[PDB]
Amino acid sequence: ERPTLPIPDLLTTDARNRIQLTIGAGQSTFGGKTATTWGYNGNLLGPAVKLQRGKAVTVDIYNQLTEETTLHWHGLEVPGEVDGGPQGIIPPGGKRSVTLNVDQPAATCWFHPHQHGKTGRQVAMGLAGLVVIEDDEILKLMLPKQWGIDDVPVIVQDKKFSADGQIDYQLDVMTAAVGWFGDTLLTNGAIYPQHAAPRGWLRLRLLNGCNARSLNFATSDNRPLYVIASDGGLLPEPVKVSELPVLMGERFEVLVEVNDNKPFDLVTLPVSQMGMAIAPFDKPHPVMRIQPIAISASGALPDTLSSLPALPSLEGLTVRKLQLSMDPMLDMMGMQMLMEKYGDQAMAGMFDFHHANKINGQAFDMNKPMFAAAKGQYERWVISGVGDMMLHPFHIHGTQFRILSENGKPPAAHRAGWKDTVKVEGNVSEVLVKFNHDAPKEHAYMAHCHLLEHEDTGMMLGFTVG
Ligand SMILES: [Cu+2]
Ligand SMILES: [Cu+2]
Ligand SMILES: [Cu+2]
Ligand SMILES: [Cu+2]
Ligand SMILES: [O-]
Ligand SMILES: [O]
Repeated sequence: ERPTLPIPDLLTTDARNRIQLTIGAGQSTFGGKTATTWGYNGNLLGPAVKLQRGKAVTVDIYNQLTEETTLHWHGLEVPGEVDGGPQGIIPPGGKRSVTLNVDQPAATCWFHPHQHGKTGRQVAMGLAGLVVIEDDEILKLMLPKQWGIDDVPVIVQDKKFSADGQIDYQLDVMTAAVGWFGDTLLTNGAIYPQHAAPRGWLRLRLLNGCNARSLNFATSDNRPLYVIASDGGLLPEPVKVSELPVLMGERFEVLVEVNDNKPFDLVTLPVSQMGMAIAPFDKPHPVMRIQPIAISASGALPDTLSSLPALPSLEGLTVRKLQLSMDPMLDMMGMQMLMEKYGDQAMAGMFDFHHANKINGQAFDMNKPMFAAAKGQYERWVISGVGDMMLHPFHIHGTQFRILSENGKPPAAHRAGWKDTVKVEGNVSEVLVKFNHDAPKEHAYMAHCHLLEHEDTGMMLGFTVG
């Protein structure tokens, strides 16, 4: 019998107007074997923090780990001071408080650690949570909204484990090149769970929370997914797709029809990324089973969802060029180890390594922001991965941007709205980006590749705003 899909608690402010998040180590069970894991308000993963546009929420964060961590609100438009990048250190056994002055549209964002050089490991150990932002607009739509019934978060992650059951994380020459990936897929921390969903429309809030693995969602029987939202919020209208690529750290919300009785699976399809199509990921891989039930639901697929502003005119905009690179020795050694271990299937569908990944010729330097961006002004950022064939989902803190061109082409319709991530893979991308909030040298915004092992080995830059 498949375990039921764990549903993260939807966390709102308490009596005192505060939200409390504890970061700690505990135990989880995978395939009948115990493993040390980390979680927010629990042993693994975390809650969904519920925020409202125009309202302030104070979060008290208690680090009960025996090492330093930070807490970053991925997708949130907040000042550098509360961004929780690598400078936002929470001492082990300590507490830091932040006030989130939420001022962006309804969206599914998320939160996770950003410890300098160790973010890959800290996510792999289990730290990730969700953010549900609501506004006046979205609540007027007749979208499915019964949390954990017909409005369901789906955090999809791979891991690998050693024979003793423990999470087998390493940042080594291979993983610094191609990323940390595993052979076991988790859905809100469970292996191939089932979710009982009302007949009618089911809303899934999908997060690719893998360190390095890209995903491609579809249904087992090829029924369509209706995309209603991306990283930064609602699309102007639903986009019908038969499959949905999702890069590391991206979110999409989809609606899917729930028939009367017969179950079906959400699946992920094999991707063309180095290392990611090794069995059992060489074939469609189940993510979770959806089991129809006959209980109350009234969610609908609306004809129109929202209104996007026009892209800003390109004339006069500051252009910033971000050249991603990997030391040729890392690229070659990394690919060699991958090929030697796994053989040709590692390419199906296609010297210190600790500072071998770079932007504009420089591995991340926490003490030296690369540039000062303007506040309240659209800029055009041009991000290139010409020079290697690794996947680089490029993510910029402090903003939700518009993609102008994604890796050689205009963005697909469902990726043309509000995004915090853009694909860079052997080509060049352009985003139109505005920062509404300040970030000083001491608490700078990060712009980085969200393949975490690249990030941890230097593919990140700091920038100030204001
Ligand atoms: Cu972020
Ligand atoms: Cu992130
Ligand atoms: Cu990268
Ligand atoms: Cu980040
Ligand atoms: O991130
Ligand atoms: O992030």
